[PDB]
Amino acid sequence: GVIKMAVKFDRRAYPAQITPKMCLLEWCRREKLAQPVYETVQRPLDRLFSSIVTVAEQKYQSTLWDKSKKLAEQAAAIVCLRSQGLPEGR
RNA sequence: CGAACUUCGCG
RNA sequence: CGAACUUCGCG
Repeated sequence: GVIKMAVKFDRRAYPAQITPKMCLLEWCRREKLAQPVYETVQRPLDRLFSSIVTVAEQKYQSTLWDKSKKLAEQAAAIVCLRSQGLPEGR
């Protein structure tokens, strides 16, 4: 049901002002698809986060956990872009 | 985490 | 929408 990859967003790997979430939003626009929908969840252990992104009725999620909601969403966008072999920026 | 606040970038 | 920046409140 969900496509997963072991990915973590590291801002240092991307030029300033460029993000996987932005790239995905732009790709959906060009492909005339909806708009990504993110469902984010919290861990009571280390106060860790994960996110499931829905694009073209398919769900994507990293196998890894992140320090914040925003970082988890970026990881989910990476899974979506990368699993499709899409640019994702840098 | 959320909200407010300026700056920046794409629609 | 998204990024950086401070502030507030709660957590």
